[PDB]
Amino acid sequence: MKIQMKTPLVELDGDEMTRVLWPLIKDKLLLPFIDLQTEYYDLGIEERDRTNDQITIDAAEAIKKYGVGVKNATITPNQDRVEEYGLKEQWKSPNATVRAMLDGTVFRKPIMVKNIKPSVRSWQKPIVVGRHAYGDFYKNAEIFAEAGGKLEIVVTDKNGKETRQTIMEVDEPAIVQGIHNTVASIGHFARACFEYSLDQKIDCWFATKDTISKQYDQRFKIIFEEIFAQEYKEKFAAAGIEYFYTLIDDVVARMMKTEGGMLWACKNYDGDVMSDMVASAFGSLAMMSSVLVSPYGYFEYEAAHGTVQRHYYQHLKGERTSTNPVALIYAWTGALRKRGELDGTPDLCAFCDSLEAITIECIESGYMTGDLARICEPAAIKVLDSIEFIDELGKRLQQLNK
Amino acid sequence: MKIQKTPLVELDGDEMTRVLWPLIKDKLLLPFIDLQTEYYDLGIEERDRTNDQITIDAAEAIKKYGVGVKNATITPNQDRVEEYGLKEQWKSPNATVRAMLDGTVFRKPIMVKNIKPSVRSWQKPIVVGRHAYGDFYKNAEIFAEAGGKLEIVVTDKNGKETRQTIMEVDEPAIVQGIHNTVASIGHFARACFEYSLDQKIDCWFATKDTISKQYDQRFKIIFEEIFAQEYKEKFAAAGIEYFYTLIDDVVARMMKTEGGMLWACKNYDGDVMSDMVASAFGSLAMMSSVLVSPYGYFEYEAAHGTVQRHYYQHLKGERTSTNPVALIYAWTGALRKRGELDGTPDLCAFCDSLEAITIECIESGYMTGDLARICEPAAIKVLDSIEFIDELGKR
Ligand SMILES: [Mg+2]
Ligand SMILES: [Mg+2]
Ligand SMILES: [Mg+2]
Repeated sequence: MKIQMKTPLVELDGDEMTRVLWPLIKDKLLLPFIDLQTEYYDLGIEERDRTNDQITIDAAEAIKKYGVGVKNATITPNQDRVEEYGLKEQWKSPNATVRAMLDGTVFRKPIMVKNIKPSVRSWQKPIVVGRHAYGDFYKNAEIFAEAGGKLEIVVTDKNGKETRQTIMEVDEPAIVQGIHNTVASIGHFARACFEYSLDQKIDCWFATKDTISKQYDQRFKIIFEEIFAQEYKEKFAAAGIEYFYTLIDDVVARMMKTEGGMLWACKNYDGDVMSDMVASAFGSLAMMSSVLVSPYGYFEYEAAHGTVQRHYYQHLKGERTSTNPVALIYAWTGALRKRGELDGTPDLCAFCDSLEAITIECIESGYMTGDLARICEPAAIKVLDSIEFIDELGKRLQQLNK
Repeated sequence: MKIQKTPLVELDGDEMTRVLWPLIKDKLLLPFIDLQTEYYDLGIEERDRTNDQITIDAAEAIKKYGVGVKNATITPNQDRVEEYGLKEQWKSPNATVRAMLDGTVFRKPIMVKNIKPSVRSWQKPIVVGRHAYGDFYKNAEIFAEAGGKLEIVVTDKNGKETRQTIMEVDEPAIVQGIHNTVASIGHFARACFEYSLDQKIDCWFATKDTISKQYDQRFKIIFEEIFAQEYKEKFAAAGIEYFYTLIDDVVARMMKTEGGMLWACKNYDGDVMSDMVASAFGSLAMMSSVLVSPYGYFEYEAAHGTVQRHYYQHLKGERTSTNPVALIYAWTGALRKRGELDGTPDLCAFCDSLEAITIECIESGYMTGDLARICEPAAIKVLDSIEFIDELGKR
């Protein structure tokens, strides 16, 4: 028209190859069609270093203010990255920071095409990973205890009452880690999962190791059971779907023999691992949608994958790459859809439906980046480099006048 | 006559796997060997009598004699304490034993020519090299019902206290602390780099060192140091690589790989990933599992669970198609070593057999339900466990 927006999208930029691709998507796919309103936050590793990570806090506060963010893939610096970039320090994960500030559950679902069959034989139906976005080792405290010692966790409440437990007592160099979660957050996580399963009419599976983690993981098991029995058991029976709880090593065994079609609830760490397992097995890592659904009414759409470092070095050498931009696209269309829905601007939502359908129909016709070409049946017609792929969807958008 | 020095140590299970220990003893080893066993009933009812002492006694016996054999046990949750006659939710006997010995648990699929793996690209076996020590298997935990300041605290022998804050919260919270030692991580690294030269397989290792900058990153640092300084050149010379990446990345790669590497694993990942690997290759029962201590003791075990759900179902009319192949290969691995150290080559050449026969059997189309569901061409007969052992005797 161009399509009009009422509220800005909060836009969080990122690193490496996905940072290169981000402007191509906007320039070729969105800006010809939508008069795009965003509040831009650069969460590139250099901007985070330049502002001592403050820009991450700003972006998260902007998501809370406007309601919906879209996030590009970022580097979390370790010792290698600090060296590579000249960093002041090993900054904390911007994802960990944003998710802590929002709370919620990250729903991760493969983006399926008809010409790619899953790596796992039995899998017919999509598997959705519902990842708790809050706590555990994404807000860790750690110590390199270079002389060993008595290793403990200590809680001191607001009246000054302390409780202490000994992890171990050793007399040699050791490492110590502590994590937390909250009762309230685990509750929001169970509810978000139970709500998602009902809405989508799929079973819900959850698993921890509550036989080893007798108070921590067992707390998650307890809360899911009580919330389920007190609030969802009957809606579940009415909708004809089931909650299934088991141990985590066991759930992954069953997952290898399952036909899929369930919501796999996961603790924060497990959901990181298993969401990559699931994306990879269904297709490739780029073929996955990811949305953080917060209990406070915010949404953050993101890619689940990383910044494709190896393709980036190729790009810096002046090479074209066939980097799959699909998860970045779905982040944009996932965010713009939610924005238009919140705003009562359904032509924005309509555009999003189209750009998603065009992406799928392009790949299914045999026009695709190299990750998908390696695995499609029948063989691709054309193995497009990133820019060509994005131009091809651009062309299809135009051939509707959109 | 029957074959014959030192008692291989013996720990015994719970539920359905206990029920199948006699049958392997009686039918597959007793008629053909002098069976010296130091018996420790690690059943849930026994540990709840002896206050779990039987587990410690039991693990000292393995320290004392040298080589153990363990049946799948149960580890108790509040559910198991409502269920059984139980004083406490006792700690995992596996955790207990593996704390006391240390090591790396190597876990490999028991492969068989008529089962296609679940993962289409897997053409070679994948070994899991699971660190047996520390992390959350030796945890401290508090339910902070009034919230507060949540911390880890280290006091060294000279009274130096170091504190780090996990979070301060104004609401109920759960709190967990865990540890490892630099020494045990070093041993685990070396254990894995050796397995890889001694099997001439590549080594893959993975943690989340970008999130856990002092804990996981220490593992990462220790692997790359020990490999730069002790194995870089032994690896180029053997034609093999050490590969390090992020845990989420490695598992993404595992689904597109052809297999045939050593997957080095932290303690918790090794637990999850060996079940994934076992199950994708065939079934959970189709897996070997040996604790190799750096001290160095051995513990040859199941890996899978006591088969609850299958136990009741035996508590009526004996519907038993349970796959014993893993209980069996714990013995054939354990004697293959109990007699490898007892000098006698008259036990390596027998063991080489009790297993090779188990295979030939399955490969010829006589096998348990789990296997019959997934083999091709279709199974000739679906034998039940009781009748599966029989077939493996007796010349
Ligand atoms: Mg991830
Ligand atoms: Mg990457
Ligand atoms: Mg396990």
